[PDB]
Amino acid sequence: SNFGVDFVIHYKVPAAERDEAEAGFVQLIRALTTVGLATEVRHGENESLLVFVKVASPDLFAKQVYRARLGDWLHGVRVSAPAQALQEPVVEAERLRLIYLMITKPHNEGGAGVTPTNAKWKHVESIFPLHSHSFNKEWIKKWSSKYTLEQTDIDNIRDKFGESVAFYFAFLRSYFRFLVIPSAFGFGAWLLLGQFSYLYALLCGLWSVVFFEYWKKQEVDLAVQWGVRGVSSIQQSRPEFEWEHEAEDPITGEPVKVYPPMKRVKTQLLQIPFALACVVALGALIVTCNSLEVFINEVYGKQYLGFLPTIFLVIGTPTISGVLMGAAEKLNAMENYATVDAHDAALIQKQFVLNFMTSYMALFFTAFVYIPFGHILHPFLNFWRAINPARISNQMFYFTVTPQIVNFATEVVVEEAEFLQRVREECTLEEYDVSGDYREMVMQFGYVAMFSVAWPLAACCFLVNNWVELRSDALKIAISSRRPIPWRTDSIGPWLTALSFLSWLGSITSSAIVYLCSNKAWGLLLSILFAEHFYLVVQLAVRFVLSKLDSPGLQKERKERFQTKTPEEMFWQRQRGMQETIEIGRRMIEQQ
Amino acid sequence: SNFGVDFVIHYKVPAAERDEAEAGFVQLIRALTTVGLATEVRHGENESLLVFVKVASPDLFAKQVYRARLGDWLHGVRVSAPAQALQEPVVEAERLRLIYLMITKPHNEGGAGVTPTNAKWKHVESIFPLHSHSFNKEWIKKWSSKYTLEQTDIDNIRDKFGESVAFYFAFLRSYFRFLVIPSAFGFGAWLLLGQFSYLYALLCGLWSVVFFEYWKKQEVDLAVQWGVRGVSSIQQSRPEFEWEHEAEDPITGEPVKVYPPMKRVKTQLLQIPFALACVVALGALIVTCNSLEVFINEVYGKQYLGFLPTIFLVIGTPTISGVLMGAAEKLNAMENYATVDAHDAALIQKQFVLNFMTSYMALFFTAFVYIPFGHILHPFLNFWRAINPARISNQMFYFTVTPQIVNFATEVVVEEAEFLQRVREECTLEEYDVSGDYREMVMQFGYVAMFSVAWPLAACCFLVNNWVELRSDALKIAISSRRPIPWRTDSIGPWLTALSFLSWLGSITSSAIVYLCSNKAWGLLLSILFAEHFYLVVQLAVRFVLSKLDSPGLQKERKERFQTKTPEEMFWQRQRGMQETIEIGRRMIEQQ
Ligand SMILES: [Ca+2]
Ligand SMILES: [Ca+2]
Ligand SMILES: [Ca+2]
Ligand SMILES: [Ca+2]
Repeated sequence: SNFGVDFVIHYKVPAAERDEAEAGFVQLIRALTTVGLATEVRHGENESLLVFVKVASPDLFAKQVYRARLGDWLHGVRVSAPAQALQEPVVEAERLRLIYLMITKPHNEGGAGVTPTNAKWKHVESIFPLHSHSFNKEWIKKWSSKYTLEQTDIDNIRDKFGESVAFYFAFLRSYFRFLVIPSAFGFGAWLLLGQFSYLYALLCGLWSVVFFEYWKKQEVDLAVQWGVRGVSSIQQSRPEFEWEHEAEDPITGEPVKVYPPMKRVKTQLLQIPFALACVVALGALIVTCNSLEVFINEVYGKQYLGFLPTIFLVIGTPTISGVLMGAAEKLNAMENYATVDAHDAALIQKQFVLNFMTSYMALFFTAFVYIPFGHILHPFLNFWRAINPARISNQMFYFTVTPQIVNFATEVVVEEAEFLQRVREECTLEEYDVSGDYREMVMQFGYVAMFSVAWPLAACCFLVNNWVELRSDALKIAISSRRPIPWRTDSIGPWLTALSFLSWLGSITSSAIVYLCSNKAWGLLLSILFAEHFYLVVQLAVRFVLSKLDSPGLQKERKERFQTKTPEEMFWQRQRGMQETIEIGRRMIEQQ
Repeated sequence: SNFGVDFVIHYKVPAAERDEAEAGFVQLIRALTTVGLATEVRHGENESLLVFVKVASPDLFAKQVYRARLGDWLHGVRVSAPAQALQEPVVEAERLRLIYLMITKPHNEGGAGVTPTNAKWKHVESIFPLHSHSFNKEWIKKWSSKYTLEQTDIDNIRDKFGESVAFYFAFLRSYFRFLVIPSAFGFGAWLLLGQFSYLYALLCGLWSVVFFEYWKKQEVDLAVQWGVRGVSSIQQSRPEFEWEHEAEDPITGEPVKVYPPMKRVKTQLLQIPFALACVVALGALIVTCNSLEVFINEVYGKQYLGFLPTIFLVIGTPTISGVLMGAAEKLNAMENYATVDAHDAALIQKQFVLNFMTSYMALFFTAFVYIPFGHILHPFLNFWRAINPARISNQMFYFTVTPQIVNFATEVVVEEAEFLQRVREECTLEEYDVSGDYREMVMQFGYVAMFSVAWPLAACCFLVNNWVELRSDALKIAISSRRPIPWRTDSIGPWLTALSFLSWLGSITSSAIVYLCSNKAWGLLLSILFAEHFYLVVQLAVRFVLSKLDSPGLQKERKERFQTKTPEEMFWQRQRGMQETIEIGRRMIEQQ
């Protein structure tokens, strides 16, 4: 039970530079009082001083809310611009978002910049909302005692934690529900269809298309249901953006904050050497592991040891990749991005490329380098001094079951005093990052899309993992993280593109595997061509079918629209009246 | 010099059924007088009676215009809803469009239904606007004395003949200008690069992508420049639509006009037997022609006779296809379409399929059936009783130069008395159909995209033909057709899709030809794969590049937007003021 505290600011103050901090402390408090926020300073753990921030008067917040609504209508995410009409009430998500905007936005936008990165607030560590322990307990208990989740649970998640967390949980729920179809015909193929079935690959591609398009429709439906349809158009300035000078684009009077694009491109070009070095190092590691496993297969008991290195490889996956992820972040911090959307998209692209490598390159080597060309691992036995087509199937099994275990291990198993202690322990937790969960789900989807044909049972394992994850991530948000700042998005974002890629490549990969493990380059090229064009045709057909489904968003929009809803002139003086024209026409008929 | 006549209605009246017509004649005149239109009945040629219609009072037309503007703003094609602000004036195109709406729209929409097809007006033949002979003379003289046309000419065409004709002429101008690049490197390949150059095919695919994407951007720019951005969303009811009953969709109170979709699908399924019969008959005709030409090559003088049948084939193209076109129209009249957009799209799709067959199947047979499999025309010499890889090149030459000649032959070389005579001769002319010109240009673009690699000089011939056509179609509209009703479109329509198809297929066709005429299925499949994926990658790259060009529409839109622009409460009673919080914070700093 919180004490009405809306936000908490850390404001670490070390004794080495206390003086510069001390005056800065007052520079904080006044900077809040001018915005109409009541402040509450209290003791902090490890030479810190947490300050609690709440709304001073409800009238100021109502007006702020009204102002926000007006802007949202201006940018087009609202239907009609509405101050005593609150009886659309203010949910906790949007109230917290507006409080964060008041605390964060500069004086130009009616706020007061307390950004903990760019400005003089170098002693402010984190500004975070507090957790509702009763709500978290009820949420966990309700989700852990139900086999399925209706839209009511996702709506509650939206109301409490914002639209980003709600969109992630909706995507996870839809993906888990759609994983039932694939799981069914994967078990069917495993039971009856022998090994490396081509029709299973076709069904997997069809399911990938169907799920991707249906989710693209469902996210639009959800965005319309909430009030966040079109937020992607609203560009948000990044506080960390460093400028060179301020210009004035001759379209508006706004003094834009310019940065030479060529300077940014000169840094973005540093991604190519980084990606090449990462791919070379990981390729060397995977080649070494494959050579060692081939040597341990050739030279002798059980068959579990044959892929023992591969297991270890994935055990090293969350470390190695993690390190790489950090580098990616630094790279994304080196190229300046003036928009939150652009920065997020670039970071997501870099992380997706790195995780794609670290998660799929071993399978790619096993399927398209070792099996077709089984004469390059000669050097393999030569160095280790002291062709099985089921290799890809066993590698897929070990890349399905064991990474699930390692991710579960990483994520799950690893009169005022009580409230103050709770806040103090909350500040040490890490801020929730939904991009990591999105990346994990996208990686699993890619596994299903382009490698489940080797082991069709992978879909069932991923379905069980997704059911467990729908509650594991809820528990992680509830007790293992600070409450995320409630943001607003109309979609899962650039991850959508990733999904499409992982679908398309799947159509080329799966069928190729089917040709390369069931037994001439002509046949392989023909199979790849047929699979890719079948994928494209199915994509067109599914898009056409879903374009004629009459989604609630469209009828809601058209309902709103409906509710809103001399000789040159003597030519006409000859017969000016009414009856004379008819009479003359009748005479003209009689004559001819 | 017209006499201020806005529209002319034919109203044919035969002596066999004059009585039923005679009363119906009055049923016309009153039906116009209620809308506020001055009428003028005069003699007609061949037992007809033309009636001229003009605006009765300028106030009624101004109000009608105002009403139209309000609707356009409601559907979202206008920036802001504006009656004395006419000083955006009324151009001739929109004035004529509103007069046609008054004459055509039923009483529900403020008009009076004088549709010459569905209602009792079975004697009304055509309602057409009159031609401005002075404007036509000036237009032809200006266009025939200039090497290039600026946007001023296209704007004048928009102002006079509406947005459909203007969009066609803009597309033709852009296509002719973009045909310069291809023409240049086609002459380069023809001069130096031997025969069947692969890099020429890659350049042709790149140009197809570039032109298609740049035109997709340019049409959006033109739609924003005019007031027709988003008209595609405005669905227009088709007067010819036959109903079964009227329902009420539970989203609006409008009594929708229902028609069972399954009944329409049962008729749309008749397209498959029709298409199969057409393709079989045309395939038999082309196989017979190819066999006869092969026999006349084998048995003996000149080399012009070898492709003499092929020439004749294209001479039979505008007849045979024409007949098929008529059937297509009847088919499109058999499946009921409740929207003008849907009816137009279906008719365009049927016509495109038929013309695709009749224009490309001979080349497809010569390139992918005769050359690869040169042992199926055995029966060829056997029946005619009484492998050259340059066959495709010569066939492409004869399908370039000669169809241009046949289309030119088909299109070009084949105090009140004077005004009345001019109108009488105008009623006998055929209404201008821009879909035919769009189809011809799309067919030529397909020729360039997927068959110009056989004869690279085809681009220069098509460029000369396009320059001549920019004036030939203008002359056809000026003197060989009635003035089209000024419609409103935001794009060239479904033809866009056709272009994309004719681009994609080109990437598969061109390169295939390069492999099949320069010399193993593996090589052919590899070349097709590389060409198609190069096309897709180039498409993505060009889309990304053009998404960051800052088109005038976007800045105009964002400029318009900018211009529009107890213990639970004692926690805060401990330090309520301003100075006390700072003092206590300083003390807390001093203590720790
Ligand atoms: Ca997990
Ligand atoms: Ca997770
Ligand atoms: Ca012509
Ligand atoms: Ca023409």
